[PDB]
Amino acid sequence: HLLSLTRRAQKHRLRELKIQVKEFADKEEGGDVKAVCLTLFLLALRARNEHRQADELEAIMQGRGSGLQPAVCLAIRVNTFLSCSQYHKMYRTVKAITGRQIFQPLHALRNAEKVLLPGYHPFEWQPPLKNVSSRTDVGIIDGLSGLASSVDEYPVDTIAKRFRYDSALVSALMDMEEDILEGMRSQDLDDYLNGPFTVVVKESCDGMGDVSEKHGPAVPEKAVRFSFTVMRITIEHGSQNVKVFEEPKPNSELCCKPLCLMLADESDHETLTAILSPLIAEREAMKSSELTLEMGGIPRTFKFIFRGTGYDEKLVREVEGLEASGSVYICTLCDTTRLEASQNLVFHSITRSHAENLQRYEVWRSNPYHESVEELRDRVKGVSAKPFIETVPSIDALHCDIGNAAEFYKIFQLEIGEVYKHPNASKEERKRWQATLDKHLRKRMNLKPIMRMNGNFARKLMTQETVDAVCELIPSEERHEALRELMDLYLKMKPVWRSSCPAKECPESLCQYSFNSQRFAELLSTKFKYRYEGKITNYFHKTLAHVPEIIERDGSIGAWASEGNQSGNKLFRRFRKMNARQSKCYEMEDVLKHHWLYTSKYLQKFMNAHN
Amino acid sequence: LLSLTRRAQKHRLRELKIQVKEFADKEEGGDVKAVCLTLFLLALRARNEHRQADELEAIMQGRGSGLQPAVCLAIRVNTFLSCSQYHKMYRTVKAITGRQIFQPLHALRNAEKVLLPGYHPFEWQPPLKNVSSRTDVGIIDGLSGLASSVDEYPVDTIAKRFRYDSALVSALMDMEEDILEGMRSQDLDDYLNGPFTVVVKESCDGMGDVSEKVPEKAVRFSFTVMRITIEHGSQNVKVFEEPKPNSELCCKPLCLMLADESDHETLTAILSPLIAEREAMKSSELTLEMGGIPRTFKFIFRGTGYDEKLVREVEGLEASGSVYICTLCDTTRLEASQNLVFHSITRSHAENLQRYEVWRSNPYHESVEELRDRVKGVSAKPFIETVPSIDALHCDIGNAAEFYKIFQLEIGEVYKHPNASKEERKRWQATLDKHLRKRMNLKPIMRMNGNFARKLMTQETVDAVCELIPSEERHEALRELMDLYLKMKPVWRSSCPAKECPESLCQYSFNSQRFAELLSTKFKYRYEGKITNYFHKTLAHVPEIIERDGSIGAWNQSGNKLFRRFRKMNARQSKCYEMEDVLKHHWLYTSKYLQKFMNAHN
DNA sequence: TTTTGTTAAGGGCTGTATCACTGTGTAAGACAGGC
DNA sequence: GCCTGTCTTA
DNA sequence: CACAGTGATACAGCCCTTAACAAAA
Ligand SMILES: [Mn+2]
Ligand SMILES: [Mn+2]
Ligand SMILES: [Zn+2]
Ligand SMILES: [Zn+2]
Repeated sequence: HLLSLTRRAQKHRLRELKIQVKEFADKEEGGDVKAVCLTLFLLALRARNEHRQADELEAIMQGRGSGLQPAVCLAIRVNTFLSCSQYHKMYRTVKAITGRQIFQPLHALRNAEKVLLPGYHPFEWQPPLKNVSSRTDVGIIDGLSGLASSVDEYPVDTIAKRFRYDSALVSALMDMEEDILEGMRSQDLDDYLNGPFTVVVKESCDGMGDVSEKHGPAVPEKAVRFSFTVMRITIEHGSQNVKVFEEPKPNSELCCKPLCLMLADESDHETLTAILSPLIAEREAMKSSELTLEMGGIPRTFKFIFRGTGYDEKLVREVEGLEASGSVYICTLCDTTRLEASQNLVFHSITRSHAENLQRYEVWRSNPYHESVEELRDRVKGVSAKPFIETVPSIDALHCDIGNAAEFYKIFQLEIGEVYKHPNASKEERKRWQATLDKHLRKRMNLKPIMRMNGNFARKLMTQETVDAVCELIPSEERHEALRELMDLYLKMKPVWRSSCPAKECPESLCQYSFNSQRFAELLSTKFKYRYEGKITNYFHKTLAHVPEIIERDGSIGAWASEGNQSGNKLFRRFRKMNARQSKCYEMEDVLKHHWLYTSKYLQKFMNAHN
Repeated sequence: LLSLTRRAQKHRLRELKIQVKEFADKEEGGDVKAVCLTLFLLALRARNEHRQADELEAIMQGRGSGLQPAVCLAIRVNTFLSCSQYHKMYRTVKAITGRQIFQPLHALRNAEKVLLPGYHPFEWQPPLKNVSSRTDVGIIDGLSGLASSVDEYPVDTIAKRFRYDSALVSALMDMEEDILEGMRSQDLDDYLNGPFTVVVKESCDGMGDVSEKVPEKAVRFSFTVMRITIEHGSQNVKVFEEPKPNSELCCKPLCLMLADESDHETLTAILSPLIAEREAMKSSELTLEMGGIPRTFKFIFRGTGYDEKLVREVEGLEASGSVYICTLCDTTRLEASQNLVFHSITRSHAENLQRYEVWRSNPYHESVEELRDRVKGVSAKPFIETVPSIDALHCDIGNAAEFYKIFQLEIGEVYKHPNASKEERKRWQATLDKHLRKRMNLKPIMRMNGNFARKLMTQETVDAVCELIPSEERHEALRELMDLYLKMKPVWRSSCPAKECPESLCQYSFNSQRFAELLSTKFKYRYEGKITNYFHKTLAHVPEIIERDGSIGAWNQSGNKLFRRFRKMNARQSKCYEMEDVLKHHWLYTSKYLQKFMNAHN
C-alpha cells in the first residue's frame, strides 16, 4: 500500500500522476499544485463520507484559530456542574494533548464570573433610594442583615445570603442587554434610543422542603428561596408601550434569578420576617425612583413594577396576615366563607388588598368596638396578624381543570347511582357506582383509575367523549342532556384559563366567560341540586368567581402558575454537593453565586449556540 | 480556484478528477483516498512546508486539534460526566469553534468496547477446567445462574462480574505499552515472547453503606497486576512493576455486589465461580497477541488484600475475639503473650481444609473443647486461599499502644502498687496526658491512630516522659526500649527493605529478641496474658513476611466514595443495569491507557 | 467565459428524541391527640 | 358544629 | 403520582453522486 512505503517510494509510485497534475495546474490553474492537490483531497474526503477530517484540514489550511473565550468556558463549566478540580483536569488534558489552549484556565473563568455577578457595573438611582446605600460594588451580602447574634438575644439558627435588590436588578438587566437591543431592533426601533424602559418584575418565594444530605435518623433541613423574574420590558415610543422583551418560558428555573437563599423554615415567621424585611425595604425604595445605567455606551433609564405573584397559597396567607388554609375564609382575594362560597357560586369580587389587610390587623389589635373574639374575627374577616409582604395571589391553569374534574367525577358517580331519584345510598352502593364508572372508563376511554386527584386525569376526563361514555350508564336521557350541557359550558370556559394570552387567542371565550360561568352555576343549582353540601374548594371558588377579574388584572392565567419551582430543590442540592466549599458560611454563598450564573442569559445563549 | 465555491471547484477540476480517478483505479485498485493524501503530503513536503505536512499527518494519526475518541473517553470517565452532560459540552464546543474537538457519543462507546473485557482473543493451554473457551464474554451476571424461584433460597442481592481470565486479558492488553517499553528498558528485544510471569495481588473488602437516601452494603472483589517478569536464558528480568500498588487507580475491579461481607451464604455463592476460574488458571498458559507477536503469560495469584475479618471468614477460622489470635500460626492469646517472639508461619489453606474435616468428622471422639484445641479454631470449611499479611500502620499502632501503657505505668510506678485502684491509674494517665501536652504539644486521645503513634514514638518523647519518672535506672530501660523500636520500624515501614535498610533487616531478629527480653525483665508489670494480633505479628512474623513478600507496605476506604459516585452520576437508575454501568465505569477508570492521556502534561 | 443552482433516486454519519426505569420531592388526604 | 401535625402512599 | 435524568437505542435529516442546461456575472 502507498501509505506503507516511504516518501522516496511513494514519489516513485506516483511520479506519473504528479507530472500529469503539474500539467493540468499550469494549463488551467496557473501552476498552483498545492491548491489543486488540496481541493482534490478535500473532495475525495467528502466523497468517502469522511467530512470530519476534511473540515479539520480546511480549518488548519485557513489557519482559523480555535480558542474558546473564558466566558464560554464558564458557560460550559456552570451548565455541566463541573467543580474547579474537574474543569482543571479537562483543561490541562486538552491543552497538553492538542498543544492548543482550547479551554481557558481557572483564573480566566473567575474573572469572567465577576462581570456576570451583582456588583460589577455602575448605576445611579434618581432620586437616591431611601435607606439603601449608593455603593455599586456590593456583591453577596449576609442574609441576616446585621441581625444580632449575642447569647443574650434571640438564638439565630439559620445561615442565609442575599444580593442587594437594586444591585441584582442591575446585574440581571446587563445580562439581558443583548436581548433588549435585539428586541428593539426586531420592533423596528433604534439601538441607541434611551427613552424610559419599564420592567415588569415577578417576585417569588417558596420553601424547598427538605435539603438534608444524610448517610434512618434524618434530621430535616428546610430552605427558603426568594427570587425574581424579569417578565417583560417595554419602551414608551409615543403614547405607545412597545414590548421589546418578553420572557419566553416564564416558569422555567432558567430565568428565576435567586435573590436570597436561606436555611430556615417557611413556617418560622420570626426568621422569615427578619431575613426578608431588608429585601422588601429595598423593593419599596425602588418603587419611587428611576434607574440610570449605561448599556452599549448609551445611558438608559428603567422604571420598575414589582408584582408578587410567585407565592403559593400557604405563603400568601402567611405573609399577608391571613389564617391557615383550613379556615372558613377560603379565598385570599375576597372575604367569602366556605359556606357563603358554596351557596353563592359566581358572584364574588377581588376585595382584599395589602392596605385593607394592614387595616384589619389594626382593627383586630385595638378592638375598637369592644367585641367578643367571634364578633371581632367576623369583623376583620380572618386578618388576625400583621401582613408584611404585598402579594398578588392568582391561580394556575392546572387547578381550574383539577377542581372542575373533581366535581365532574363526583357527578358521574352520583348520576350512575341515580341520586337525583334516590336520596339515600349505603357505602356499598356508592362503592359499586364508583367501580362501575372506573371499569367503564378503563374499558371505553382507556383511562386508568386513580386513588388521588391529579392533573392529567382531569385533562383526559374533561372531554365530551367521556360524557358519551358515562351516558352509556345513565338511564334517563334528560340527564344526558344536562351532563352534555354542563360539559359544554366547561369546554367554553377552559380556553380562558389555559391560553397564554386570552385577550388575543380566544377573545369570544374571554368575553363570554362570565355569562358561561353564570349558566354553569345555574345548571348546577337547578338540575344538580343534590351535589350541595356547603363545601367547596378554593380552586373551584376562584375558577367560578375570579377568573375574569384575574385575567383583567394580569392578562393571563397559565403563565403565573405554581409549576416549575419543584425543580429548584434538586438544583439547590446539586450545587451544595458538587460546587460548594464545605463550610456553613461559605457553602451558602457558593450556592448563591452558582445559581446566579446558572440563570444568566448570556451563558445560556452560549449553551444554545447550535441553534 | 479557492475563492470559488464547491460546485465551481468540482466543475473546473472535473477533467483532472476523471484523469486522477482513472489513474487511481488503474494503479491502486480504486484507492483514491490514499493517492490524494500521499499526493498532497508529498507536494507539501516539496514546498518545504514541513509544519503543515506534519500537522496533516498528525490529523490523519489523530494527534492534533482533534481528540482521539480514547482521549475523550479518558476525560469523560475521569471527570464523571454523564452522557447528557458530555453531549452538551461536545455540541457546544463544536458549535462555537466550528471544529469537532471532542468526539461524539457513539465514538466513545466504540472506544469503550476495546478497553472492556471480552474484546481481544486469547487461548489457554491446556484449556481451562470448567471455564468456557469463548473469548467475547464481557460483563456477566454475578449470580452465575443462581436459582431465583420462590421455592429456592431467597436472593436479596444484585451483582455483576467479569470472567477472571477475560479480565486478565484485558488488563494485560491495557498495559501492553508498558510491557514493551520495559522490555526495551532492560536491553531486551521487543519481539521476544518467552514465558512472561505475571504476579497478581488479589483483593477483597466490603464497602460499608452504599445507600443513596436502610443500609445497602456492597462487596468488591478486585485484582492488581503487581509485577511482570520475562525469562531471557535463565535470568528472570522484570519488565514491569506497579509503582503505586495500593492506589485505587490500578485496583482492577472483578466483581461488584450489593451484599454484606458477613452474609456467608450469599458471599460464597457469588465468589465461588471466580475462585474456580482462578484455580483453573493456576495450571495453564495464556497465549495472547501483543504488537503482532503471540506472547505467553503464566500467572501467580496472591490473595494478600484481605483485612483480618475477611481472612478469618474465607479461611474457616473463628471470629477475631477468638483465643487463636494469629492467622499465620496456631498460637493462643496466652501463648503469644508469654512466648512473644519465637513463632513461625504455620497455617496454609490445605491445613485449614483438613482441620475443618477433622472438626467435622471428630475422628478421635473428643469433646468440643478437646476438638477445638485440636483444630486450633478451624470450625468452618475454608473456601479462599489467602496470604494474610500485616499493615505497616498496625505495626506502628500496636507498638505505640504498648509504649503508651508503659509510660503511664512508669509514671504511676505500678510495680510498687500492685493493688492500685481504677482511679489511681486514671490519674496516672491524666498526668501523662497533661505533661505530653505541655512538652510535646500532644492532644490526649480516646482512640489510637497513626499520627499519634508517629509523634509519640520518638526519643525526645521518651526524654519528656522521663522528666516525670523518679528513678533514672528506669530512664535507661525506657530509652533502650525506644531505641530498639526505632531500629525495628524501618524494616516494616519501607517498601523494599532489602535495599533501603539492609542493616536493620539483618539485625531485626536480634533487635526483636532483645526488645522482648527487656520487656520480660524490666517491664514485667505489663504482662497479663493479653496481646493484640498486631503486636504479635510485629514481634514474631515481620522477617518471615518480608522473606515471603519482600515488602510490608506494598500489600479501600475511597472504594465506598468511588462506588457511590459512579452509581449516582454515571449509571441507569434501574436495578437491572445500575451494577452493569458501575462496573464498566470503574473498569474504565482503572485502565493505564486512559491514565496516560490524563497525565499528558508530564 | 467563469461561477453556482438544479433536477431525480439514493447512501452513509450525525444529532436528538425517544426508550425503559426507578428515586424522589411535593402534596393530597387520612387520622388521631388535645393525659 | 374542630384543629392540626403525622403518616401513607400515589 | 410525575418527572428528572441515566445509558442505550431508533429514527430522521444531512450533503452528496451520476449529466446537462444555464443563469448570474
Ligand atoms: Mn410551598
Ligand atoms: Mn473490611
Ligand atoms: Zn374569592
Ligand atoms: Zn503468629
